[PDB]
Amino acid sequence: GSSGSSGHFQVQLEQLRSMGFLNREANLQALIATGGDVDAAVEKLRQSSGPSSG
Repeated sequence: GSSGSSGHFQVQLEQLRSMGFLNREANLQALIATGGDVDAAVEKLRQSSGPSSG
């Protein structure tokens, strides 16, 4: 980090954000479940996200 608060799942969120995961709220929870792991989260986020919903 270079001058700026230290978030929990920032970097991890960053990527997600790019992927189109504009659901930090969900991403977080997921990230929490996994423990920060993004790849894993994704695998979850994807699953969680029903067939066209959100």
